[PDB]
Amino acid sequence: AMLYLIFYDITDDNLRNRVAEFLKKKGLDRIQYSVFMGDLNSSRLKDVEAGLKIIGNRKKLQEDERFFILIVPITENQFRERIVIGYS
Amino acid sequence: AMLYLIFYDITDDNLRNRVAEFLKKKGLDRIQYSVFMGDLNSSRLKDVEAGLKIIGNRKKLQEDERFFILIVPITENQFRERIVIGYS
Repeated sequence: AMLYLIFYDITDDNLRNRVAEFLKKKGLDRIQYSVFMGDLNSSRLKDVEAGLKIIGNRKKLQEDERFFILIVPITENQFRERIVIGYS
Repeated sequence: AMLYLIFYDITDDNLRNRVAEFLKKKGLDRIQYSVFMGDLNSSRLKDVEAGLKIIGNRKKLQEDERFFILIVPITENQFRERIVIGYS
């Protein structure tokens, strides 16, 4: 299994909570309000993709609404080399 | 230079626009409302980190406010293997 980083930008609170709940249930580690990470083999990755697509199987309602999920393979080393910036 | 993915979750519109403007000026490619990518050597990465920290050199004002920036090294292959999910 490769490791994946999953980031999302979902303006609708209910859809956003649905995504967070789904990703938690599939076993991914939450690392920020809208970021998860974890290992996914082919089967589990397919299941994740398919379920996220169901949550997104919607039309947008207001022009400023966003629903975006990016899933990218990374390595544990790359993650250890991350830079995180927050409020001072 | 390594490639980097930069994701952010910034609830304050003015700080968010300041970050987007800064990253555009430093030459990164915008790939989503709150995501950029591009190559950064040591010097340029340091300059990016330092400027983002200045924008974040704030205290939080409301409990729901967020300011989070994640910078992660990735490869062009990993990026080509990304999965993107939006509205159907």
